[PDB]
Amino acid sequence: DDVRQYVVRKPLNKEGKKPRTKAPKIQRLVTPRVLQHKRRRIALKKQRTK
RNA sequence: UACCUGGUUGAUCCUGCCAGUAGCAUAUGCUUGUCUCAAAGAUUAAGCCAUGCAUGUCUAAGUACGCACGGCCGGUACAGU
Repeated sequence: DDVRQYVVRKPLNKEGKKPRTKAPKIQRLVTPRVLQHKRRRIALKKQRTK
């Protein structure tokens, strides 16, 4: 399942500005950038053996 | 700049020390217009200390749900300060 969309949201209300909602940055999500760092980590091992 | 002078006797020649003469660095007295440098609670007590200051620190790159401030609307991890 997708871990996004199920994340809890916090509503903001005050007399001045419009309503808003907040949610946190997620800390173990395995995005494409995490996978890209894992690929270079093993490309450096191959280069040293050559 | 490798230098001496007064003082023992009625007078002389010596020994020998006292006093004078020049510099240096601590205190102290009288006196003082301009201008460039600049030592300064060591000496006695490593004695006793009111008050203030004398050591802090963030980048594109460890952790941002602070309505704290904010956008054109939306969290697509999640904007931005």
